[PDB]
Amino acid sequence: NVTLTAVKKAFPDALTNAELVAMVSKRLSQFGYHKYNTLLATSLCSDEVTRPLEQDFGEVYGKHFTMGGLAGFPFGGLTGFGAMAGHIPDGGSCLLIYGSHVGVSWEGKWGTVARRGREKGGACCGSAVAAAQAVTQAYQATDPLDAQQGYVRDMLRPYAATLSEAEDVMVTLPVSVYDAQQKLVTRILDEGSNHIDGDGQIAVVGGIQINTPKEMSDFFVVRRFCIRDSSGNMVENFMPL
Amino acid sequence: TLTAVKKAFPDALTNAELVAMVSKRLSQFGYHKYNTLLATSLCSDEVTRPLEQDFGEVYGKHFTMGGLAGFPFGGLTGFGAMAGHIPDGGSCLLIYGSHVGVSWEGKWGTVARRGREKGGACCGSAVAAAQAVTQAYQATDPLDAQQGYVRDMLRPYAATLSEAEDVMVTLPVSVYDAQQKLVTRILDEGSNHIDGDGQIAVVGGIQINTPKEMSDFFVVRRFCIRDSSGNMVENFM
Ligand SMILES: [Zn+2]
Ligand SMILES: [Zn+2]
Repeated sequence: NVTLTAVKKAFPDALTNAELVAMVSKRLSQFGYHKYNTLLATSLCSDEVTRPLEQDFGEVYGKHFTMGGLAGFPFGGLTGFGAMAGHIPDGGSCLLIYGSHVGVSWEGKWGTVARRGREKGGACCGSAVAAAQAVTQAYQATDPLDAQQGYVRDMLRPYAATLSEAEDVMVTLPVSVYDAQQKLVTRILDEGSNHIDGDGQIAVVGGIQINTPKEMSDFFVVRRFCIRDSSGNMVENFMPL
Repeated sequence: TLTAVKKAFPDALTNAELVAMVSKRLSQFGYHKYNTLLATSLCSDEVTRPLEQDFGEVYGKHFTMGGLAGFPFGGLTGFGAMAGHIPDGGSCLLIYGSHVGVSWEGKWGTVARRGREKGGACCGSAVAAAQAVTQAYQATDPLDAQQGYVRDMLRPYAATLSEAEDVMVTLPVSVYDAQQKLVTRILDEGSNHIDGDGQIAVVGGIQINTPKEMSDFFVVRRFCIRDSSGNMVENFM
């Protein structure tokens, strides 16, 4: 269909949720990640359409720790990571799944997707799109109440030039949000490596979550898939797929 | 464990009791599965997930507003986003709360965790924030911003926490009070995003996390309905 063709034109390497979970769990099983000894953590957007990915991994690794917030940034931060690390089964490891997301419609249009019970779905990712509008308009001019969305604007500001010049800003936006996210994730992992001990590891899957209409499988574009030791050193890199 | 729970919180409900009671009441006000968006503000901690799953079985996939210690860190933008996802002519149901672990031995502030000899603190975030604000009291950047906000919101409770006979049973009550103030502010400020006959139903309280082979509990402190104007239409407490 139009939607699937659109998805694979923008991201030829995109996997279905089912393909992703099968691939990740199979690979990690060879490195001793099983259900009993793995704590799943996610950093995905607040938006309810991102839940299926959490459910799909949760079927394999159980109830997850949530690090995310608006646009999928790991707002739980250093304290959240340390808390999570203190929950890892003894002698076990963590698996962190993070990413931006974007909707694609029945017409193959990016930045929006039909939502249950609504005639108009609005923006997807709403947070990222609003932040994009704010930073690009500021550019083209060449308190916890709302603090998170403030941070999203802050982290997207370096991409303002990139966004304004983009052929399709709605495909470029989630790529930019992912790049901003992966930098923050790296920093948290570097700062929090003290919380992982001995042969404990952290496996990381990062990329772009693609939300399609409910009658269709969602997709995920993997950009990072690797394993880090307790010292913070990369031990395995599974990219490219 | 159960004795300890009812000792401190005599009105505690099991998760099952809670979901049955809430869904039964809201069905009388036209809340069903197709026309309700569920939103939660619960702690990041993986032990709070069962409550979301139990409500999720009734109302579907949920919007998350929460963060460390269960504070609605999604804030105004998060609420507005969520409101724009509500089924046409429908409503939202927001479930929020602090949480606390209680152990096999009936000790507050900790609960055995899957695969671990030692469970550590529960709520971890809240306990660490309580330590920081009490010690600072008794002395009469997104990287870690969220925990900074938890400390900020707990600071008014410093005296209460320092004078508590058991700070671990008192802490989730203070955190709930801090949360309910922020939730009310968000709902007041974001009232514009609810239109027409649309409503916001709110359930707030203290989530009690017990060992895995035991039902979790919830202490309801708030259960009410708000209209699109932000006025309270029903109070079930
Ligand atoms: Zn989003
Ligand atoms: Zn907690």
